[PDB]
Amino acid sequence: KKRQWALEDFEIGRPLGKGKFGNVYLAREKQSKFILALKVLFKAQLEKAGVEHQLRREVEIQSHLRHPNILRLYGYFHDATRVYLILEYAPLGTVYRELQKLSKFDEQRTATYITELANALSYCHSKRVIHRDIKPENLLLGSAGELKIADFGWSVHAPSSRRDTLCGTLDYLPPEMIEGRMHDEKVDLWSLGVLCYEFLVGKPPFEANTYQETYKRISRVEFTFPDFVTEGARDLISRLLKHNPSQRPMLREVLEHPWITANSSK
Ligand SMILES: O=C(O)c1ccc(Nc2nccc(Nc3ccccc3OC(F)(F)F)n2)cc1
Repeated sequence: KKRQWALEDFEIGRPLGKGKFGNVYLAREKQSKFILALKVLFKAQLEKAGVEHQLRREVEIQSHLRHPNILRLYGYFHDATRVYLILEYAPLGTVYRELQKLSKFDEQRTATYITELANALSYCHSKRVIHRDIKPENLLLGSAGELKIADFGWSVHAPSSRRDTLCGTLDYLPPEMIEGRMHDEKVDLWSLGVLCYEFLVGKPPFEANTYQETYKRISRVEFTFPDFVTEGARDLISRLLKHNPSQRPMLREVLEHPWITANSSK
């Protein structure tokens, strides 16, 4: 930032969670007593998979973003064996844990999260950063219960054509990404529809038991709605889950959607 941290500057605390790169810890900076989170990546592990350059992207991108619905990255440092990310600490944990708790969210809490997400993504898109990995496990909650986009591990500059070896769940990836094609900001609009659906239903709309058939359901956009999903909600999700990226709405239209405005507290 201006100056260079070391492990000895921080008292480390409770393990927050993760993960196979290394874990995330609550920590406190000794001199200021500032409370934050410290993500410990293992180097040996980053190099037994040559991901060292992706971290530099994540770090570079996330550190330059200022938005109340995006998790701050303050800086980083390393020693012999590992790298440390100094992160804003989000006190209420992941959206996933919350979703697991409530099983599903009401329309008011979904619309509010979608709004918060939409604002954060709009900001991202103004810098032509595209996220590409929006999902409950990557979204944290602030002290006021506000959604924060947390993990920028897969974010990248737009437009992009990468055939990134897609290794985790397909559940949030749009057709143009699973088929390995070129893609832009509209990726995050598809993911926003997947998320909106998952928030209301409790499961992502293309969920399946194998990767191979999730792939099929996505590329053919086969989802159905349980009876309890309201018309307004169905309408927004159908607008978002469009095979053709150019037919997906702009974030502005998401924000101005009657189902959003009627239910959003934000
Ligand atoms: O369950 C809890 O007690 C809990 C309480 C507070 C926080 N808060 C928190 N603040 C900053 C970073 C961070 N990483 C993280 C932690 C666990 C899983 C995934 C993570 O990374 C992410 F968010 F990027 F995915 N977690 C997280 C969890």
